Amino acid sequence: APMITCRVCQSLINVEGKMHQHVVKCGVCNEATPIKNAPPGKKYVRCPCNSLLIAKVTSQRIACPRPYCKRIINLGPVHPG
Ligand SMILES: [Zn+2]
Ligand SMILES: [Zn+2]
Repeated sequence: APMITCRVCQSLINVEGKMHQHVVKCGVCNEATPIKNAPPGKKYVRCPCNSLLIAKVTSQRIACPRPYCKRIINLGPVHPG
């Protein structure tokens, strides 16, 4: 089996028949790992809660949506003021 490593828990994910997907689900931790680049103008962001998020490449901050999380993610440094 073609296998990719889950980016969250490092379990092996069997990707037979799934290489056409953008992401694959890990059955162990129930999180998604990206298999392709985010679509153009987007980037994949991993929340500290382990949720895989999509952001625009122009986004400076994204909020996680998971109800238990709602974390703010700083996708870059800022300047003072
Ligand atoms: Zn996993
Ligand atoms: Zn989160």
